[PDB]
Amino acid sequence: SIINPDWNFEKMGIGGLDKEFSDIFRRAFASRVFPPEIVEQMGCKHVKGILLYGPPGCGKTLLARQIGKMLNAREPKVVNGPEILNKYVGESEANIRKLFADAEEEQRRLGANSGLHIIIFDEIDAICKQRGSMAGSTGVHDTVVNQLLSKIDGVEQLNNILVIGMTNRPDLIDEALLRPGRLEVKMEIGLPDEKGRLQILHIHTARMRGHQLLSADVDIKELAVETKNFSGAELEGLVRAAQSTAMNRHIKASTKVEVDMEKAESLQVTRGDFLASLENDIKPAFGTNQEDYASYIMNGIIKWGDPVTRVLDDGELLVQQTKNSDRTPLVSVLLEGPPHSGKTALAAKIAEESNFPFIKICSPDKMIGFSETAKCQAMKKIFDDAYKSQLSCVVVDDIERLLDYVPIGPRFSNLVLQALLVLLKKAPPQGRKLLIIGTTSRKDVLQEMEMLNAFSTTIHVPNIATGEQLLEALELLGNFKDKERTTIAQQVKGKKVWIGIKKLLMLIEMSLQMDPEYRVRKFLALLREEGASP
Amino acid sequence: DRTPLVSVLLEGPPHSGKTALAAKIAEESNFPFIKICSPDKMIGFSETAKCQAMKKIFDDAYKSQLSCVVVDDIERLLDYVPIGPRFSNLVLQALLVLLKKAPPQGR
Ligand SMILES: Nc1ncnc2c1ncn2[C@@H]1O[C@H](COP(=O)(O)OP(=O)(O)OP(=O)(O)O)[C@@H](O)[C@H]1O
Ligand SMILES: Nc1ncnc2c1ncn2[C@@H]1O[C@H](COP(=O)(O)OP(=O)(O)OP(=O)(O)O)[C@@H](O)[C@H]1O
Ligand SMILES: Nc1ncnc2c1ncn2[C@@H]1O[C@H](COP(=O)(O)OP(=O)(O)O)[C@@H](O)[C@H]1O
Repeated sequence: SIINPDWNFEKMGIGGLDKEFSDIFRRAFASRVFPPEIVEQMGCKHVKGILLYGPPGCGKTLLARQIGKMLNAREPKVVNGPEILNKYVGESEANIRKLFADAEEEQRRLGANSGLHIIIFDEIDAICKQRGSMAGSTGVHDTVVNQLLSKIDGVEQLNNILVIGMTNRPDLIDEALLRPGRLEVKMEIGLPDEKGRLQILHIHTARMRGHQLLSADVDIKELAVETKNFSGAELEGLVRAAQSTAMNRHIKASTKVEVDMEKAESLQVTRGDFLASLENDIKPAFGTNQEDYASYIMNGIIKWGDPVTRVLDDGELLVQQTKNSDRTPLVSVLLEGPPHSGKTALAAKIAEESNFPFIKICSPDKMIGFSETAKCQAMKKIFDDAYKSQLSCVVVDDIERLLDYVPIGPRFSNLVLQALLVLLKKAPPQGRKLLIIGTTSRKDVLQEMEMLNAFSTTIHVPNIATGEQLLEALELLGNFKDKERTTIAQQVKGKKVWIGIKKLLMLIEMSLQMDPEYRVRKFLALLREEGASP
Repeated sequence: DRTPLVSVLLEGPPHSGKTALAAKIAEESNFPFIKICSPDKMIGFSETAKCQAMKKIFDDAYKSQLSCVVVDDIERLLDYVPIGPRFSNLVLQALLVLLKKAPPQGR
């Protein structure tokens, strides 16, 4: 026995996680804490390894170092997954073998009283003959896994080893590395919560409080509630950025204003720095991105007709439905409308007003030149990442352009079709909601391919069809004069009006490119030219 | 004793609850070996991988004295789509050959 029965995990680095320690100890290392005498009387072996999986950058290695330290073991021998890889035949195996030289020597010499060695892999998935299943060529010369297995156990027995692995894609691990007698204990490290964020922020700001250099104005609870779905490293980055900005401001002010030395020595970080850097410096991967909205909602939304209100209200009802309910952890909805009816903007809007923590937009714009397998990889990655939050809402910007449709033929990529059809019907991990929004301009084709059946609801987005609607929209935009408006109203009473908002904006901009004399006539001529009759 | 291999097919209109009935009838058998092979676990695979997975499941199932193997949503496995038509031939042939193979004597 080298530790107290109740352990201790506080103000020694790791602060977020406290229950996982107790759980893992109760499950795994009960053998090494009990009076030895009965242990030798027991004839029972010790667990020969464990595996940890969780979202990247959530503080896993710290657990390994702490557990290695507390047990009174030797120095951990860190190693990197991809690093152990060579193109020369029969070379990586030597690397895998060398790691156990010290343990072998100690076991041979001291017999059954040697110390404890610990070996810490990193991205253990690097060496597996399972990644080759997916579309590609990464057979990684399976021999590696056989060598690793035959070294952990086999004809020669080692009783002085403990293997700890860290990975991010739990699925891609070969099954054989989980049978009893080998790595045989799993655990999950989920995202931190409010209390964990508070503890981590408090820990990393101890120096400033000790030296009083921090401004008294700043709190920690406010900032903690501000950060919704950050990760471990993000809090440290935020603190560093705040320090840098505060000091830059202080030095610039001192140079600009010859302040008395009293404030010059003072380097108070103040509170403005924290918020400024938070909104301008750090961009969490798992959090909301306020930036992307502007890239699609470029001109806001102006209420020009009743349908907008109906659509927004229905979106609100769907959001309410997905938030609080059971028996339906997954929901779907599809938007359809003629070309240039501004479907995308509505989707982005409704997603924004959803007010969910995790929101992401995946459009074909960031995938040009990709072969289909890459598209499957992207879809899978984004959905898998979205599965790691309590709530989530994803937006598939343009379903049609994803499939590579073209009326001639017809032609498309079947593989993407399957991937989407299967994915739209997979419940998240237990106790987690979701919301998926589509978009398209070709309803009939989707109806024909049986995919419309998978979606669970539909909404319609019509166009401008009435003259008075056009007058009201023009007035809202505010680009035409009173007598000019009268002329337009006089000439547009025919009611044969059917146009899309995007086209209307472009047409107005074009018509505003000559002298005031001829604007009305040119605009009317161009509008008359586009006499659509759906 | 003289019919070691049996088969059965469920079918109905969509949303009629077939998967649930299949799973329930499988559970109520009290056989020692059960295994469900669904399309949800092979997203984005290549057909060769699907064939290998099918072969592995059936090989493992052979070893025991009893068993009950369930294949769910045949059409999705084949990757059917009414336009065309288009689908995978390899999966179809593998499944069809498998579905009439006897295990080793007395199983
Ligand atoms: N109330 C509104 N309704 C629709 N669009 C609006 C509205 N107000 C402004 N817009 C502008 O309409 C455009 C909408 O872009 P969007 O991509 O949705 O159009 P689209 O051509 O119909 O779609 P897509 O090409 O993606 O199929 C943006 O410029 C947006 O600024
Ligand atoms: N008698 C019943 N038959 C079928 N499902 C039932 C029955 N009673 C309740 N259910 C519920 O129905 C749901 C089963 O629906 P399920 O998704 O299996 O339908 P399906 O038509 O077989 O699916 P799919 O065609 O999408 O593969 C479960 O919630 C189950 O609890
Ligand atoms: N629970 C935690 N408490 C304190 N710091 C943490 C915690 N989790 C992550 N960190 C921060 O993350 C950094 C190390 O991250 P690391 O352990 O390498 O992530 P991973 O284990 O996922 O690779 C440290 O600088 C540390 O400040």
